[PDB]
Amino acid sequence: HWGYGKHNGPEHWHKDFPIAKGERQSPVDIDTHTAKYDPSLKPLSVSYDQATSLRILNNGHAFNVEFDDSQDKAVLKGGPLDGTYRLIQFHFHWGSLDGQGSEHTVDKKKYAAELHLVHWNTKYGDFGKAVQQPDGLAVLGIFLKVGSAKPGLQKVVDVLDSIKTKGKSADFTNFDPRGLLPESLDYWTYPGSLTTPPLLECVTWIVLKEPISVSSEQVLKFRKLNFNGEGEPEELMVDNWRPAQPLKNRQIKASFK
Ligand SMILES: Clc1ccc(Cc2nnn[n-]2)cc1
Ligand SMILES: [Zn+2]
Repeated sequence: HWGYGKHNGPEHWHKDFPIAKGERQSPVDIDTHTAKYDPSLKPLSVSYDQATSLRILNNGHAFNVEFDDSQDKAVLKGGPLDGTYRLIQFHFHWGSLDGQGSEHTVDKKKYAAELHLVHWNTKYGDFGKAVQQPDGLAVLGIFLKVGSAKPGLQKVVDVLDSIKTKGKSADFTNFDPRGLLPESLDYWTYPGSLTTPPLLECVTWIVLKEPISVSSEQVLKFRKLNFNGEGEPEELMVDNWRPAQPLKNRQIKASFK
């Protein structure tokens, strides 16, 4: 029964999930002046040409677009990563207003939303196994700022009223996640965690420097979703973001000078 409210939100999660106060928790503030350019970071390889999207689901915390990860169809490699990481799903975190929503912050700036493209290390064979490993997942985080519409997000936006409430899903085949990327693949990387329970410390975070622009109308539609299931009182799905957590003994590395 965790969520994002006063009574079940992030400040409460440590009671059920004491790793909440662990040593490699996410998200973090990315201090752009303290992150170090790491000349040894291989270039990042996002190969999504063959991606097979399937379904879009409101799970009561976010909306998830799910992909067929039974084969190496959409993968992430290179940059900080060893081996191959297979795309399983993406989702967003967003705010009730344009000035908040992202999980990661950049010199304390909050963006309106944050996209997470979630990949698991194929050497651990399934996702469940991967989340039990320090290098189990690689999450590609991309900030959303409000400006001009993002055309490759609109198929997402346009379908949301079919999954208004928790537990609703719809067919979402033939969606190409490459349309959600910015131009540049410059990134920050650091070792961290899931930003939701169970908060496992199993993520290599890769956060793109260049945000994508989305329109106000686009993000507005995210905010019309519901945390609640159908035929319950309406709690709008907003502010599903965890605030920034202590960096502790970690370094954020930059791929760019
Ligand atoms: Cl499959 C999956 C993985 C992580 C999350 C939530 C999250 N953890 N870190 N960023 N988002 C939701 C679904
Ligand atoms: Zn997320």
